[PDB]
This record gives sequence, structure tokens and C-alpha cells, in this order.
Amino acid sequence: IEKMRESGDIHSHHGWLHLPDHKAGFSEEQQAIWQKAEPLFGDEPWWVRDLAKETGTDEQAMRLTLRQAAQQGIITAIVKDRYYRNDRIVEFANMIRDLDQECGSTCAADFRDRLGVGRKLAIQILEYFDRIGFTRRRGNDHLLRDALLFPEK
RNA sequence: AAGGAGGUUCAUUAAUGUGACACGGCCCAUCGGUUGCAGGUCUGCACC
Repeated sequence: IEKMRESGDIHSHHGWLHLPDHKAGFSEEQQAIWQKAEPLFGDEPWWVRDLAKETGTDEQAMRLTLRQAAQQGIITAIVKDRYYRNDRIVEFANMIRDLDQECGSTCAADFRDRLGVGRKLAIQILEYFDRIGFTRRRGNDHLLRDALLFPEK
């Protein structure tokens, strides 16, 4: 198998060995749900079990098809079973943006005193960004070793 | 001194039960839940 890898007959990424031709594109069978799922997802994203209830599709089927949708880059789970759009992820970064500059610490209080975004939401946002590397957590505060949150000045 | 310790009434014969084994004793987390409302992380009040 290694011999073929080195020849270049099989190109693999993240330890998954797929033919170089594969694009992880998907099938229509998924898209047909994703069309009705699109406006829904847009105006406010919601949880898996609720999604399945809204489109009359099996919970496990629905979660897996949306995980593939998320592999495509359409929706992001901030926490397991909770999926959002992209345009609100960048907005989550807009609210984290004012913390290092206005406070110099990261705390919960500003969830209610800045936009109105709930504590549960903000904390799951933070753990999503901690796994990503946008922020890191140590004792009382979050560090910024590797992100683009930083403005030029 | 309702008294005081004597006697009359109570026992023919009647052996044996193959092997192993139960009952079950310990903290008492003092229901849970991909649910709400708060706080930088413990649970307190609603839901149920």
C-alpha cells in the first residue's frame, strides 16, 4: 500500500485514503433535503432533532446528511448537534473582537451587556473557538496566541 | 395467727426418617432530562 502511495496512485489527506479524483462532492439524495433546508437554515439555524422534526426525516439520517453539509462548509456545529450558518460565525468573532481592546480580559458579563446574545450561546461559541484555536482558556481568561481576531492597530 | 404439713389423686409398651442446598446484605447516588434562568463552573429555582 505504501508503494502505491509513493507512486502517487492514491493521494490521501487526514489519514483517509481516497482516490485523487474524489472531491467529496456528494449525491442529489442529500441536496434534495438541502434545498428546503436552505431558507430554513438561513433566517435562523436550529438543532438536529428539531430539523428532523421540521422536514419529516429520520434523526440519524438528518444528522449525518447535515454533517456532510458541514464537511462541505455550509454549516458549522459550535457544539455537538448544534449547527449554524457562516455569517453568524464571523459575527461571533465581531463580539469577541471588542474584549481584548475594551476589557483586556474575557468574561461572561458582556454577553448581556453588548449585543444580547445568551450565556449558553456565548460559552458554546467559546468552546468552538477554543478547539479551533481562535481563543484558548487558562484560569480566568482566554489567550490569543494564533488567531486573526487582532486588528491592525 | 384462717390457718399447719401430711396424705387421697396423675402416666403397659410406642423403633426409624438416604445425600447436598436456600432465605439476602451491603451508604443512603439522598429519581431523572441532548429542556429553561443565572452567574466563569456549583448546582439553586422552573419545567416536567
